[PDB]
Amino acid sequence: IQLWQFLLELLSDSANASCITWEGTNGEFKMTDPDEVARRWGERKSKPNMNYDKLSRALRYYYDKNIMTKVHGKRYAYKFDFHGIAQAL
Amino acid sequence: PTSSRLAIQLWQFLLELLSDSANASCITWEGTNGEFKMTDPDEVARRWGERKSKPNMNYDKLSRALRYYYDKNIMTKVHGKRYAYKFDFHGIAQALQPHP
DNA sequence: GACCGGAAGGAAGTG
DNA sequence: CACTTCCTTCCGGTC
Repeated sequence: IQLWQFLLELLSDSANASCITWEGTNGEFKMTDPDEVARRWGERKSKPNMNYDKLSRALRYYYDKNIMTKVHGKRYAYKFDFHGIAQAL
Repeated sequence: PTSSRLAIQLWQFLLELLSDSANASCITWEGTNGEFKMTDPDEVARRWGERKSKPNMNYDKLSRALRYYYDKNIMTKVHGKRYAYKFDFHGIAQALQPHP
């Protein structure tokens, strides 16, 4: 698996709710527990040595590669970008 | 701290410092709890700068690092006491010997 | 001004 | 490459 897919995969499970959620309707999501999620991006990826600090650094390589964007000024909230997302898929 | 790399991270560096009383003037232990105090934060910061060849380094910045260690359970703030922090060896353990 | 933790991104390391 | 690692840098907020 690769990170952008993993997150979608989790979002899909919107029986989760508490730990992650769609904000807007144009690809906008917000971990309402970036800890809970950072664990899961490790449990699955094989790394309990993994945290929000490392998690978000990779979503920043997702900026240059146009795979994802940051929602300017709402906390833990990010924008999915279909442009680069498909170009990988 | 010798175990650290016999066979460079700030927390190793702090241990490196805290292992030699000659450094007492800028940092020292407070108990056998793992608590330590920066007697001279600026002089510590300076020395972390010198090491990473980053000459603009300071306590503002260094302490942001230390703050990221809270999440990795590699240390904690001594609440109230100034420039005072506490190693926790449980997090160092998971760093040297990841046990899933 | 200490202490906090978001948010950015360099830069060498990993599989 | 696809992050991972560990910061360094800047920051507004709260005490």
